[PDB]
Amino acid sequence: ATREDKFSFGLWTVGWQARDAFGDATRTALDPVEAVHKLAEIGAYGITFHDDDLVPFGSDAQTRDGIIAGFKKALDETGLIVPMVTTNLFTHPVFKDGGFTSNDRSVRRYAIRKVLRQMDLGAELGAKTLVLWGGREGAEYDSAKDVSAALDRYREALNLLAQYSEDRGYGLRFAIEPKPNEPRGDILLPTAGHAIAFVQELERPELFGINPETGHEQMSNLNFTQGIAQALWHKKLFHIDLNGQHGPKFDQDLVFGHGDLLNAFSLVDLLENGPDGAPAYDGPRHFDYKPSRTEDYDGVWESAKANIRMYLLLKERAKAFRADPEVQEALAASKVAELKTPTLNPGEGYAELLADRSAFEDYDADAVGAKGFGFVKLNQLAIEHLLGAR
Amino acid sequence: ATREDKFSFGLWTVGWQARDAFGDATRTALDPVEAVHKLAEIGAYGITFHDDDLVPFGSDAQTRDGIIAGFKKALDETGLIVPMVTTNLFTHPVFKDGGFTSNDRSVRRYAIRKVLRQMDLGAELGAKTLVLWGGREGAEYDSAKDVSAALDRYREALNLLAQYSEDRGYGLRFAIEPKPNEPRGDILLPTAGHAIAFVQELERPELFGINPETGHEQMSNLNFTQGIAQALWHKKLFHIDLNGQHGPKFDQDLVFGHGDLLNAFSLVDLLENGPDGAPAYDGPRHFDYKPSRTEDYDGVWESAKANIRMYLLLKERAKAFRADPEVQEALAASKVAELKTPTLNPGEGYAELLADRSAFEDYDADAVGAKGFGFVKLNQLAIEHLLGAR
Amino acid sequence: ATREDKFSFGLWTVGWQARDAFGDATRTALDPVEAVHKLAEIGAYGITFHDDDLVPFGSDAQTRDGIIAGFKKALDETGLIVPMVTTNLFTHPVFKDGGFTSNDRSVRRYAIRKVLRQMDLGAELGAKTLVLWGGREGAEYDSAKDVSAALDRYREALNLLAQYSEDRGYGLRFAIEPKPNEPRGDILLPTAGHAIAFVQELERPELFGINPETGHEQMSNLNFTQGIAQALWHKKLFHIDLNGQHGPKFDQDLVFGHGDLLNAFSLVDLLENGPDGAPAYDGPRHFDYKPSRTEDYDGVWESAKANIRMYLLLKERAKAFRADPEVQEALAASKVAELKTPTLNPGEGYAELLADRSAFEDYDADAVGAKGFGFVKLNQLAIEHLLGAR
Amino acid sequence: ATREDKFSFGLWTVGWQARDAFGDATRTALDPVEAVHKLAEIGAYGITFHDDDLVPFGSDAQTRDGIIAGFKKALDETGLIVPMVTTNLFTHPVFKDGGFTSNDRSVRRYAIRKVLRQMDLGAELGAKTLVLWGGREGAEYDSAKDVSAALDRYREALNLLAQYSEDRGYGLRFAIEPKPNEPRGDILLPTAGHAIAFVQELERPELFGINPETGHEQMSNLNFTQGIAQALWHKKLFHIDLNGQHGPKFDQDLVFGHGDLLNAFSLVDLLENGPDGAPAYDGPRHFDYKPSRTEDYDGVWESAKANIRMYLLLKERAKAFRADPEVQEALAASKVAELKTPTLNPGEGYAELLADRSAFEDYDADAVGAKGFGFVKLNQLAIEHLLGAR
Repeated sequence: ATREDKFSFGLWTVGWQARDAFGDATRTALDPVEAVHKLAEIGAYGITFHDDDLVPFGSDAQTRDGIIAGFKKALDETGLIVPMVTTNLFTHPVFKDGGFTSNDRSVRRYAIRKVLRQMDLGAELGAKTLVLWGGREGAEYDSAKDVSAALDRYREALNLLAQYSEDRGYGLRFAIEPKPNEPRGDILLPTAGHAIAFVQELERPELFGINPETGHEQMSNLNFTQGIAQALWHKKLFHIDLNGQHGPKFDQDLVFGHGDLLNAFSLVDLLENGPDGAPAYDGPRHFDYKPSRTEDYDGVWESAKANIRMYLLLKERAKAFRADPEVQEALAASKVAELKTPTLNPGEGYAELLADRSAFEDYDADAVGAKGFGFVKLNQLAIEHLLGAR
Repeated sequence: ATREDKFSFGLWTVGWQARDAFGDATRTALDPVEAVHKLAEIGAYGITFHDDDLVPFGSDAQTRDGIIAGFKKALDETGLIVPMVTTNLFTHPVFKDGGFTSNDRSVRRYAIRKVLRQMDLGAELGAKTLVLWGGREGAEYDSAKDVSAALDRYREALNLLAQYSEDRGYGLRFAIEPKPNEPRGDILLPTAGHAIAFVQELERPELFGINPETGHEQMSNLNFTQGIAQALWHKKLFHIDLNGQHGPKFDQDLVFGHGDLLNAFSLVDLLENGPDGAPAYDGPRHFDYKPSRTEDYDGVWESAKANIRMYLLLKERAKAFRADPEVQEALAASKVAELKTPTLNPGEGYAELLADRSAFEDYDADAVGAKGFGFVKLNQLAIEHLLGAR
Repeated sequence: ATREDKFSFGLWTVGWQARDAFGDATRTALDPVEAVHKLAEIGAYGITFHDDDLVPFGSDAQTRDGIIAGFKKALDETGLIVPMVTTNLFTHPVFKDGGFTSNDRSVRRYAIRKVLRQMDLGAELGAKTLVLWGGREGAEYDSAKDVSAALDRYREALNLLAQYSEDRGYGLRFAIEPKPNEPRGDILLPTAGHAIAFVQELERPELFGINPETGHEQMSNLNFTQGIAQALWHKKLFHIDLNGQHGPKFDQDLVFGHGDLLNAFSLVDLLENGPDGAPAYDGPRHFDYKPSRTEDYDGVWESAKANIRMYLLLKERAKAFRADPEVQEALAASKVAELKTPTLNPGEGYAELLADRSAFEDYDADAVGAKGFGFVKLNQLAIEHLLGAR
Repeated sequence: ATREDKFSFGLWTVGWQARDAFGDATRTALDPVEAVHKLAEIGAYGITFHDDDLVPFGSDAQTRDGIIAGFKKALDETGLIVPMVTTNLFTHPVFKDGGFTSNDRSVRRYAIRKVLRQMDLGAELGAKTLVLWGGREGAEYDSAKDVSAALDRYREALNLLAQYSEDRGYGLRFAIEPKPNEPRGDILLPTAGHAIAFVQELERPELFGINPETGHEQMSNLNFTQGIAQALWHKKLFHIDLNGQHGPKFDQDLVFGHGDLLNAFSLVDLLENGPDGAPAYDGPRHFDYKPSRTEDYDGVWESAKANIRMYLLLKERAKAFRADPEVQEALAASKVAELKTPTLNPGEGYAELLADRSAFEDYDADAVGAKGFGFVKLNQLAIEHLLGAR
């Protein structure tokens, strides 16, 4: 693990005290400064936090100020950077119906102020990305929330934030994080797709992208790799949260690759074996996971390293997969690269196509319909590389 | 049922022979002229079809020609219109890896030709919408499909169709139909969101929208009404396919309202209790369902009528819900309408918001967080309206 | 709502303060005597609780005794009974790996002790059923739990509890409550089926049954009504927890009928329209739900009453359904009752079946296969009864 | 793969012509004798079949007789055996509402005769297991099927079959195969648990067990390895069907290990690293899968071989896993084996347990509650073994 690997961890990840919906915390609170030292140590290049993770909701400026100074010291000494910050718009009871989209007008005004403030701190620490997780934006009942009005209000708030950042010269990028449910019955912008469509409607869309999370897409049983590929095609992959999940159930937040292992592999392959050797993605490889409730601080550090471990083992196998002449031969036989050739010849339009008898009148669909694509075999070669059997 | 209600059915719904993945057909073939006659009789205002549902794959021109004239005569006599047409790019073995996105370049070329042909016929019959269902676009294995190249090719093909329509003066609108899976392990553009985001990237986006299907969103456990609300917000709801489903499992295609009843109710409320007093959506209410395999032709006509009956029954209760004073009161208590009031006062920006001590510095979040929204009570009044209990 | 309806509620239901996985409690603590009062007022005939709901974990004998006496007075004054009691084996950190099947043997012994104590209290308050919810029984990782050993230890603990109850003459019945996941990644005895199979291997199986909960089976997308019909077939429906859920996602605990309305309808029909006119189930109709986090104490009593109103409105429609002559006619056409007639004639065995040419050699499968069952029409009539449209 | 590996395939697997719910077959039919030869050649020890796979539905006795004789010769010459047989009670239209549980009495009678006839052929080919897949036993609508009457009729048919077998001295064991849905909306006996609980109610339970299939339990998002563990505890694992699936969606029938890889790994560990060095299960390792629709006959044989490769690679990794002193040390730290030690001391009863102050009075819940189990670390070593990183 090198700083060039860009592994980052949220302070709320290793810091999770393990108080779930059904029981009390099983671990004590982790000191930010300590987190900073431990992460530095296991090989992370950066740390992220929610305003309320570092400074307890409601601290006076004196306390608030003190905490920041100490945190700043720790980054200093260790060389860790803060690539991204986020705001907590979900924990306090006032946000029970959302921040930006709460039906109560006062709550919406307050939620914007809370974020502007976090934007200030972010800028001060050199953060380039503001992640927005609208965990409480949504509903349990259909008649309780006007989605249209809600989207108008989500948009109004975001447009203000971009206005401010651009005026203060912060140069932040905004990353909307999709989640289908939990804690609300249904959350607005439920998938990477919905989040991308929404961003295209903002005032300065170029400043906005998405921060998709492994488990979030898997909670709806979607293919995370395929969703990232789409995000990459759109050029809206501004950040990414890696973790593990076992399908449609509560959000598990397991270590990266401890859930759908086969998808974890295709994912590393997509991010790393980009066009011309180079990665297809350049930002932080952020782990937004939780050390299982059954573990102690020993278990905590273990799990932090397991994340890095899993990513580096998969990368290694994805590289070997692509480099294998037999895979290279199977890729050819399956015509994977033929999808890159335009369907139409150069300068060809409808008329030329309509005049080409070979594309219709004289085409033998039955004969082409019978040739196999060799996909099972290519798939089997991939898994054998994953398994270290090749 | 009135023509003003705009209920339409696909030829392939009532005409489905009930040959499933595990058994033979239990019903004989339905004659198209017959279908037009029976549908006219139950109150449908229009009929739709895939090319291959009307004219059997590979019919010579004489044959094809003959079928169309008979069909147009039936239309004529009954007063039924053809609001939308679509193309079968999924049945024939040549389409096993997709039509527009098949790895094989020749299939992609053939796929476009098959659609242009269907476009002409739709144009000829007065159809206004071309529905595109990319059922074979996707994969079973991640290494088999280059998603980026696939999107490029899906885009390449649609740009061409719009070019053609526009040059010819056809005036067609194009509606992409999302589905998460089945027949492919994962289909490209899996949710309403992914499809909207994609469309925003074509050459003439104003010409493209979506055709979301109740059951397809429910196969991922998404809130159908909430995704339609988002589609309407983007102004991309070009068509809608109504049916029923029981969560994530194979596509059931039940009668509209026979799966998630509460969501069927909230959907009808959304489409009908629109902006003025007026519907929020003005297109065809299309039923894309299948009469259960256990039914004979009496069952088929019963199921067609059930679709219209479910809609009209829900419409009537949605209307009553909104007209109830007790509901008005509950809506007031839950602050539904307050979401429609901008968060900011007219002419207020971040400078004015930052200057407002009451939006943050003097804001009593604890007090606000203690008041209830009364959402359960609102939901209970809605359900009682649904049950005719009020 | 009469006391004969036998609506009961857990203290933890209306007492949920709404501290979820992602946020703080939105409501203050509810006083138990008050709860007894409030529930008696809305129509409940009994109240239930976990040891720890009534007496704070780590209460001195004096305090504990103090609480109980006040609680009994309240029941006294109100006329409410305690039909069932349960034990909390999921909250305290020591149970992080389970109670009865913790890998740690000291935890198992402690868990048993904790239950015996509740049995005593239960026996003393007149409870008839001990519900066992193994929420911490399971694992996040396959190699961490020997399922066979865990089943042995689960059995070993239950055998003892039955032994004790029988010897102290408590007359308790034990109801195992299945849940597929949450809080453990995977819980042991995930469905009503697994729980029944397990019970059958105990020493005095006649003393054990299950307590299935609507939401738990729906978390796996199973048909709750159908599972309950299987439970009744086996005679293992010792208790039932009613609530609502929107498929595979976190456990929602909505008001009964606020999730899958169609299945809530069919369930009420099955429990009430039992053979010989009479209900097929005579135990408590217990609501194990949670007033939404967006609600205050008024929303809380509103939600309690909604559970009762939903059950009674559905009951009324299930009876009207069964009483409708047209329904009677559709049931006959669907041959619902013909399934009750044995396949074999009295005294026929394989020898006589083999001799019947009409059951095989001369059977016309094709003519039988062509006749429809009229199921769609029958379903349509059920729904129309549910909507009060008939 | 040796014959000792006992890998078997259904004739219907490699012989699936790939006609799905949305398209035509992509492959021509496979001759059963050719399938026998090909299978033997890749290392299979046995072949299985549904009556209708070998002998076309409605074949005259001369035709049927010829097929069987040719079949037997191939078996002879290759040395392959027939370990299990099954009956098709799902394809023909007559079975649209089920076989044994159809509402129509005559269908129930014919279903039993179809099965008796297959039992004869089975017994003559030396099969020891009869698998029962009730694919059509269920409903799309709740009111269409009396479940209780259905279970009565199911049991009635099964008792007769056991009777006939016992009387003819066939010595067959019966394995019910659970499936949650598809082709019916909901299938009776939906999970391995439901089928086990049902079997326990038959006249001769000892002759009955289950045939669970990987994808089927994953269709409900259940832990397959954990449910197999429970089946082994009950001693009802009479047979097993191995394949791949991606959570809740249509039945994919991918090659074993191509779905949930991590669960495939823990499944192979459970079966082979049984108690006493030896496998915990000794029946056939049957592959009930389908070669993807995109493949030709080369892809079909490649996929048959992929199943066996998949199983042997995971077996090798499972073995190394367990022989690793670091893994053993982690197991000890996680206390996995301590679950195998009774909770109660020998001769200890409730009286003695009540007497141990160390189990309650003097129990430090708080101190125990703070020790970590090291489960993450153990999971990490398990995956490093699978990855061949160790």
